[PDB]
Amino acid sequence: GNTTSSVILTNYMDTQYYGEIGIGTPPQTFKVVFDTGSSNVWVPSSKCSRLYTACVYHKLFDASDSSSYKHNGTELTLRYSTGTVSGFLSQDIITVGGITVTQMFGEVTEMPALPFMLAEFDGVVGMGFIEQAIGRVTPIFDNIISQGVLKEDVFSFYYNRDSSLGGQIVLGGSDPQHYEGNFHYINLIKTGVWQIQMKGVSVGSSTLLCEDGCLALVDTGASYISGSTSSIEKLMEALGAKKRLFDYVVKCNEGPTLPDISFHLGGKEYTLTSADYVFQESYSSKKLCTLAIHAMDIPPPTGPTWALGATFIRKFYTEFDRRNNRIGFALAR
Ligand SMILES: CCCCNC(=O)[C@H](C)CC(O)[C@@H](N)C[C@H](C)COC(=O)c1cn(Cc2ccccc2)c2ccccc12
Repeated sequence: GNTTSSVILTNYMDTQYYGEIGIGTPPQTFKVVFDTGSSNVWVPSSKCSRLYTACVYHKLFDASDSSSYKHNGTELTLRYSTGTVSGFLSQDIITVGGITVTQMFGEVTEMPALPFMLAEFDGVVGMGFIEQAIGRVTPIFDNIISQGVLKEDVFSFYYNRDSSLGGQIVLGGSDPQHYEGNFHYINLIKTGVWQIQMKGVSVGSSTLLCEDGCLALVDTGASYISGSTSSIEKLMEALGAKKRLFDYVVKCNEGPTLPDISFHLGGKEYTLTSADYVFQESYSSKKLCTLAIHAMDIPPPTGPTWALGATFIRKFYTEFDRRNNRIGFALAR
């Protein structure tokens, strides 16, 4: 059909990128992460007991103030890699930058403080495929596409390096003010998942890893690059990084020395120098700069998989293509 719209997103410290949807008539503004790993939409419920302190610190959806809410009620539990939330389903109209769509979503009734006491976004909007939607709630993008409004059945991510605009999603296309050189499309390995095949991680000069072909979720709703705790440990052993429990660290003076590491995603040799993966908070002899790669064991479901999160999407503009079932990366301007 023809139209494109775009969601500007705010960037919080290169670790949280969230935009804004409005649910209801009148609209109730919510901050959300637009994440390609999940496929359901949820937001905190006014009904959340505020004995969950993530609920007494976030926007809550009040359906009694919405004229257009159509009550449904089926329980829902989203078990994400990092934490879980449960609640029930509701339906109201959600507005995703310009396009308005009736949508089934979750009003979360239970929301752990860890980690959601530290999340600057209030909800999640999944850009995944229906194969992952808990409870087969038709996901907002298959809904927008039914409007017939978009030019192209695609969406693209720009995640800025921060301090200017924080990032941008374009629904319906991709915006060449933000990428240079031209695209490199890798096809999806099955439909249902923004998943692709990866065959080789190389620390410095020589393939230490995934030499026999691994997978990679390309995950916009993840701050880091991650591999399973084995693949990560040998990468980290090699770099010389230590574990301060949730992350690996390095003595900051070494940071600007750490080898370029490269991802050989189907076709090309996508490659991050040590600016790209190290948070250079300083350049001291001793103090510790965290690295932007985490171990994360994504569960059997999809797989154990490497998740290419926001450390990678900020170096290469990601176009997610549903019409031809493939992902394409090209360089960020
Ligand atoms: C549809 C459910 C079944 C699939 N579930 C999964 O396991 C997938 C892999 C989960 C997945 O996308 C995760 N990678 C992210 C998760 C949805 C997003 O929620 C999060 O836990 C968070 C994600 N962030 C950081 C973040 C925020 C915005 C953009 C990038 C990264 C948080 C910060 C503080 C607190 C919680 C989170």
